[PDB]
Amino acid sequence: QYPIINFTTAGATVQSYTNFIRAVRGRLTTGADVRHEIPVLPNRVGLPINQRFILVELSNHAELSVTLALDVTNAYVVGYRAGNSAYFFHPDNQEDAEAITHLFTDVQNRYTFAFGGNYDRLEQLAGNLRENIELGNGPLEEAISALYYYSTGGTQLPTLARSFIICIQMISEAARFQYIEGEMRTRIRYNRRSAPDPSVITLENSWGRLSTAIQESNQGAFASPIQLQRRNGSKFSVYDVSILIPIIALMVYRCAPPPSS
Ligand SMILES: Nc1nc(=O)c2ncc(C(=O)NCc3cnn[nH]3)nc2[nH]1
Repeated sequence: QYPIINFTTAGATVQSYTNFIRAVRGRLTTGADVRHEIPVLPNRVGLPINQRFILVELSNHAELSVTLALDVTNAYVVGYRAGNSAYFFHPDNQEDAEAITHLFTDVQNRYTFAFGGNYDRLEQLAGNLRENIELGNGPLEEAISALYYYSTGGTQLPTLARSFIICIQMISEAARFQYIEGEMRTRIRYNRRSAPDPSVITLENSWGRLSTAIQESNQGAFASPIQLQRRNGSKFSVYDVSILIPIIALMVYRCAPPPSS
């Protein structure tokens, strides 16, 4: 049965959140596949169902808990459980539709949302963009409560979507990028919430293209440079994998690696 990582916003310190992110990366990647020192997530093709997900049990100071399911192939939050109900984002394809049946299997009340969980959708539903949604231990504490009270009608759909946007970035994006992990640690250290600045938003937006560029690179070198933003929104060209080693922690599997040469 699928591995669970626990995290609580109640204790929270930079140490406990680091321990949390590090254990999520640890269950996401196997160590089989590392390219230019960056781990690659498992290939979805031929990945057996018993290896497909991880679970992240989130608790909060209000004594509630909720369990998110992450897909190990892309680190995406696919769904969540709170007590007796589970909800899943609308699947992209038939294979994902079947795969999600293997989650939360004894829950009474299982629902699939009619909408997908990509940021663009969540952001319409929330009536707010990532750039205007504050992140930190307080947002997370409140996201946990919001997800936990959805089934009883207590949480409005825009707050639901906002709450996922919070969880996705604080968990899946932080697992993807050391840089994003460190942004969160800052928020937790000073106990202040704040919205992600362009340096975070551009990394999130670029994860898939960065993954492809790295895996397609010639000995590290990008065929086409990729534009990121710094905190003040200015351009930063990435020409090479080397500059990303302290920034990106995990990549999505695009292709088998070429023979080392
Ligand atoms: N539930 C969920 N979990 C995630 O971990 C996640 N990560 C990135 C994006 C996103 O829209 N990223 C940009 C993108 C662009 N095209 N597809 N995705 N959405 C997500 N949603």
